[PDB]
Amino acid sequence: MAVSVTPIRDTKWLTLEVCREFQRGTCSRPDTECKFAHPSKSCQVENGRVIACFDSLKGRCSRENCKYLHPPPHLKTQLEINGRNNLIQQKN
Ligand SMILES: [Zn+2]
Ligand SMILES: [Zn+2]
Repeated sequence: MAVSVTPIRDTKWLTLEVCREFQRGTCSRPDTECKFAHPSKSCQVENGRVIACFDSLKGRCSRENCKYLHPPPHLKTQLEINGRNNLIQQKN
């Protein structure tokens, strides 16, 4: 479906890294101010990274156990600019 029914074939700009100090509960900033992402409980992680909620960014999310990182003000600036670096080109 990646090239015929669903164009959301990847998350290259949304797959934000996790905070290293938060992995041992020794970080010094909240999720709203840190340099990396801070998963809650239901948030799914892969290879030391977490996917930001595309549904929350596009205006579709309504979950209570969302597996994706709702983007904080300190990282929305990074996600905007990461998205702008790829949204400028498409073929399918
Ligand atoms: Zn942190
Ligand atoms: Zn969400």
